[PDB]
Amino acid sequence: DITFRNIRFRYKPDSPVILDNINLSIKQGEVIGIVGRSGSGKSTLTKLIQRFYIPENGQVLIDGHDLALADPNWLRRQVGVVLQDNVLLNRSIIDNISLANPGMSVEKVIYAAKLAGAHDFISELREGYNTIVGEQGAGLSGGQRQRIAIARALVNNPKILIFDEATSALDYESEHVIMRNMHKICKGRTVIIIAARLSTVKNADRIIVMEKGKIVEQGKHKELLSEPESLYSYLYQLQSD
Amino acid sequence: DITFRNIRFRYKPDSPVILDNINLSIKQGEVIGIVGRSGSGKSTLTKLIQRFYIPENGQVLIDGHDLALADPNWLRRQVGVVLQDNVLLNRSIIDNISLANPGMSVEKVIYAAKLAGAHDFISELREGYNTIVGEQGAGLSGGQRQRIAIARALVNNPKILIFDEATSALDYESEHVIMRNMHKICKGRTVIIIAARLSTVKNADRIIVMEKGKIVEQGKHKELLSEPESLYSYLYQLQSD
Ligand SMILES: Nc1ncnc2c1ncn2[C@@H]1O[C@H](COP(=O)(O)OP(=O)(O)OP(=O)(O)O)[C@@H](O)[C@H]1O
Ligand SMILES: Nc1ncnc2c1ncn2[C@@H]1O[C@H](COP(=O)(O)OP(=O)(O)OP(=O)(O)O)[C@@H](O)[C@H]1O
Ligand SMILES: [Mg+2]
Ligand SMILES: [Mg+2]
Repeated sequence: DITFRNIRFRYKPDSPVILDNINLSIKQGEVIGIVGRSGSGKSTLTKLIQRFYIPENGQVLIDGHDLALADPNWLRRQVGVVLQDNVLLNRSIIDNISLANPGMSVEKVIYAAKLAGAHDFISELREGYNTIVGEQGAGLSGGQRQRIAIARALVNNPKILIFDEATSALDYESEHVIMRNMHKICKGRTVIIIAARLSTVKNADRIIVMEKGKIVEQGKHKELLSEPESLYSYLYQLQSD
Repeated sequence: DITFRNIRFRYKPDSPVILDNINLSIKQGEVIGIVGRSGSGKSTLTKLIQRFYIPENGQVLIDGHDLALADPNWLRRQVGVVLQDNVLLNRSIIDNISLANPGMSVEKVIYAAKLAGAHDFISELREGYNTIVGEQGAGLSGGQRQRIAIARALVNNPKILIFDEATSALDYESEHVIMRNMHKICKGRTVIIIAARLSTVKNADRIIVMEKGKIVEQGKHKELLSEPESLYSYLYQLQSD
C-alpha cells in the first residue's frame, strides 16, 4: 500500500547519496519502526512520503499511485507528521487539539486526548480544557505539550501517521499509554515510528534498521536479536552498559 | 555548591504550587540524574538554578551565594543548559560551536566536538567545520544538530552543566559516546541530567526521583532499585517489560 522502488536520493546535485537503492513495501494497518544511527537517513525517508523532495532514481507509490505524478493537495491530506518539538498556538488546549476540525464536539476531543494520555492532567488543571496555553507554546511542560500535539495529530486523522522521535522525551508510563493504544490508533491506517529508544518499537510488525542510507537489517524485535552480531543487537546491548 | 532550602514555588500568584518544600544539596564535581513522570517538576527545578523565576519561600544558593544577591551576568556564565531542541545560526559549524569565545584555538573546538561525539560526522563532510549549516538550523540531521549544541555548551565552559532531555533523541551509540566521555565533561564542574531513559543516568553519583513537585526518592542506581515498593524500581521495570 506504500512502496519504495529503487529509490536513490541526494539533497543537491552536488550532495552525497543520502538514500541508496531502497526498496520497501509497507501494507495498510502496519506499525513500522525505523531505527539506526544519528544521520543514517530515517527522517529523509519519511520526507519522500510527503514529497518535499523528489528522487533522482526510482519511485514512491501510495495505494499504487506514483507520487511524482500524483495530485499535490491530495498527498498533503494523506500524511500527518508528529515531530520531536511542537509549538502550540496561544489559545486553549481544546482549541489546539481541534485545530483541524472545530464543530467536532467535546467527546471526540476527549477521546483523542485519552488516546494520547493527556486527559488526566488537563482534568486536574483549574481551567481544564479551557486553559489558555503559552504565547510561545510552553505554559505547560515539554511532555504535556507533546501529548497535546499527539492528540491533535489523531484528530487530524491521516491515513498515514509518522512519529519522528515523538515519544522519545516522554516517560515510560506516558509512552506506554500511547503504545498500548497503538492497536486503536493504526486501525485502517499506516503508522511509522522513528525511534532512538528501541523499546518504543518492540511490538512493531516490522522494524527497519537504517545505516548510511541503506536498509541494512529487517524483521521483528526477536528476529533481529537472533543474530548477536547484527547492528540491531549491538544497539540493544548498549541499553545499560 | 548547589543548595535548595525549604523551596516553595509557583509560576503566578494565581498558579498552583509547583515545587513544595524541596531540600537539596549537590556538591561540586558530582553528576546528578533527575527522573520522574512528565509534569513532575524536573524542568522547573532547573529553572530556579538560572533564576528565570523566584520562589515565595526558601533560598537557592550556588557556591554559598544566595541568588537573590547574584550578578545576572555572572550566573549566566555559571549555568549552561542544553535543551531537547536547539537552534543553530545560519553559518559555519565552527562559528556555531565558537559562538561564546570566538578566536579561540581550533583544537579546543575540535576537542569539544569529540566529547560530544560530533567530530567524526563533521570531518566526513565535504566542507568539514567550515560547513554552513541549515538555512534554518539544519541542512543537518536532528541528532547531528544536537551534538553540535552539546559541543557549543562545553565551549561556553560553565561551572554547572544542565542536560534537559539533551540525549533522549540520540541513538544508543551516540549517547553511549557522550556518557563514556562524562568523566572528562565534568572535570572541575557539576553536571545535572534530566532523562526519560533511566539507563542514561545509571552511573550518576546520585539519582533524584521527582513526583508531583516533590523529591520522593534519592540515592544510587541499585540502592533505589533494591527497594521493593519504590517508584524508581517501578519505572525501570517498565523498560524491560
Ligand atoms: N537539508 C539537508 N541538506 C543536505 N543534507 C541533509 C539535509 N538534511 C539532512 N541531511 C543529511 O542527510 C543525512 C541523513 O539525514 P537524516 O535527517 O535523514 O538522518 P536521521 O537518521 O533522521 O538523523 P537523526 O537520527 O539524527 O535524526 C545526514 O548525512 C545529513 O547530514
Ligand atoms: N511556564 C509555566 N507556567 C505555568 N505552569 C507551568 C509552566 N511550566 C510548567 N508548568 C507546570 O508546572 C508543572 C511542572 O512542569 P515541569 O516542566 O517542571 O515538568 P517536567 O517534569 O519538566 O515535565 P516533562 O518531563 O514533561 O518536561 C506542570 O504541571 C506544568 O503544567
Ligand atoms: Mg532525524
Ligand atoms: Mg521538562
